[PDB]
Amino acid sequence: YKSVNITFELDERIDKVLNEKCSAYTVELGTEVNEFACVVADAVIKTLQPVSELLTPLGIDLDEWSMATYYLFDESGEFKLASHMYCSFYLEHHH
Repeated sequence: YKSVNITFELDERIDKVLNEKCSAYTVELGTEVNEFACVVADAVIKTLQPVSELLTPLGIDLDEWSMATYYLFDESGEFKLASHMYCSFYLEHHH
């Protein structure tokens, strides 16, 4: 297995909550990064479900977040599992 800690860069209004509440994962080695990204996406949506109505005034549409693909990057900017990864809605990331 690989223990992974995620730094979320999805929306500055909520990233600190995600970093505290749903940042730690254990991933079987050989899991593809896009499969792991679905696990992270599940945790983000599960974490934010109780506040979906409260997030709309903050500019966050949880329905849209539930449809988007989440992208995970190591500190080299690659789609490769690592002890520390970044989660973004964008297709590139700069550590």
